Amino acid sequence: GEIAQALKEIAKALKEIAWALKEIAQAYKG
Amino acid sequence: GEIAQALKEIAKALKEIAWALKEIAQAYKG
Amino acid sequence: GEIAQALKEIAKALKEIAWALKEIAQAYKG
Amino acid sequence: GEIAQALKEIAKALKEIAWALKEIAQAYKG
Amino acid sequence: GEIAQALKEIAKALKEIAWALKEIAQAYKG
Amino acid sequence: GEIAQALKEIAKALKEIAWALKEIAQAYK
Amino acid sequence: GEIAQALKEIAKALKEIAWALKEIAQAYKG
Repeated sequence: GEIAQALKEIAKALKEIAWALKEIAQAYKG
Repeated sequence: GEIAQALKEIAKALKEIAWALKEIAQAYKG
Repeated sequence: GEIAQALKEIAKALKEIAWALKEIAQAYKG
Repeated sequence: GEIAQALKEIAKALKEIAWALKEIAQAYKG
Repeated sequence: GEIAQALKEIAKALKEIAWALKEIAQAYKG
Repeated sequence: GEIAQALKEIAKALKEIAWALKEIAQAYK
Repeated sequence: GEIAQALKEIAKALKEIAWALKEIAQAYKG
């Protein structure tokens, strides 16, 4: 349903946040 | 529905957080 | 309805977090 | 409703996170 | 209700995140 | 109640985020 | 149900954020 689909979109966006945090860690190390 | 729409707005805001984190990564690289 | 409105308030608060992250990036850059 | 009230408490806590992030930006300045 | 109670626990956890971000700000200033 | 249980899992995951932020503060210290 | 499953996906994505923040802590220490 549409509520579950929207919640999956939230989960996808949170994974994008995780990735961006990894890019911060990598950037600091460089 | 309005609940699914509001959840999609939460997903969009989380994407904005990810992009802001990328700006921090880019700042650390400079 | 009140649930959808409250979810929109969460989305707004998340946009505030994105802005504060942009402030961190700017502060690091000088 | 109690669900909408609890969602509002989530939004208030997210604004606290935004403010704490602004404090990190102020620390970086500084 | 149990859903409202769980949502309150999420708000409490978000306040702990704000406090931890305070700790980062204070640690950077030290 | 599976929805309530999953929301409790969200709260637990958020507490893990708070702990990881304390680890960042400890790195600065 | 699918709503509960999507909420569990959100919890998993939050754990990924915690892991990424630990990568930042390790970077700051090094």
